[PDB]
Amino acid sequence: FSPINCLIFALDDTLYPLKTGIAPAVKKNIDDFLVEKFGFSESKASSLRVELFKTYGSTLAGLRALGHDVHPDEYHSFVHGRLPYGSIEPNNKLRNLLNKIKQRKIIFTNSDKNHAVKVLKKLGLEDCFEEMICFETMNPNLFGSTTRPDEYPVVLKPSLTAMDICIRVANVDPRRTVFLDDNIHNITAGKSVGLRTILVGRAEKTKDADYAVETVTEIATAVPEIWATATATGGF
Ligand SMILES: O=c1[nH]c(=O)c2[nH+]cn([C@@H]3O[C@H](COP(=O)(O)O)[C@@H](O)[C@H]3O)c2[nH]1
Ligand SMILES: [Mg+2]
Repeated sequence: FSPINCLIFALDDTLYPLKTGIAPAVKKNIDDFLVEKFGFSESKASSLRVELFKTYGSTLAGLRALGHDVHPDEYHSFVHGRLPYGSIEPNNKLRNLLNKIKQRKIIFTNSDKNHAVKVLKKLGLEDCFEEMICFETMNPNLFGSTTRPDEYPVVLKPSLTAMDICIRVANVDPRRTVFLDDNIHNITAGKSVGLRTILVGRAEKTKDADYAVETVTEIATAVPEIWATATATGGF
């Protein structure tokens, strides 16, 4: 028996379902950003977005790695600031569940804090989490202090550097912590640093997923150890 003292949640397409429609809007906004920046065709923009997302986990990270001094605020204002936030549905079931859960709850998102806070507000979860590790948390040196774009490379999930930042800032014991995320590479990363893992958004587990649920509220029944009251580890 291994107790769970902490639950760490990704945000986008983890705490709201993919069908919400934010994911396609983000892709479109990134493409529009690249067209605005570089005068690309839309086809070339999309091609570049997917290339940079695949290689660096983020178009912003990718642009900066390629020498372009794009300020995170400019990027997030365009790409997240233009999102259809009204499309995110409140989820009282999820709110009720998180209120019932006695474990520490932490947000671990690649998105910026401004986006994260707006999303949680729409969901009605604005007071459910104890800590938020977001883009800024992982990239302190991209703000204020001027740098060459290669000086402080953007740190984001699935990097193990990102995982460590979450674990240190939130002060968690990976042995007692479950990580929920909709992205398989993020799940693999979390498993590598010793976390228990829940793949959100699919019913079928990947190799590094201890659990998999299509909707995050399903953990109420899919992971019964969340309700276990024993405080210390033990065998049988
Ligand atoms: O370069 C990209 N191409 C994409 O298709 C894409 N879709 C989502 N995003 C970004 O993913 C992050 C989602 O945050 P979570 O850690 O909370 O799921 C946030 O940082 C989003 O901006 C994309 N970035
Ligand atoms: Mg996600």
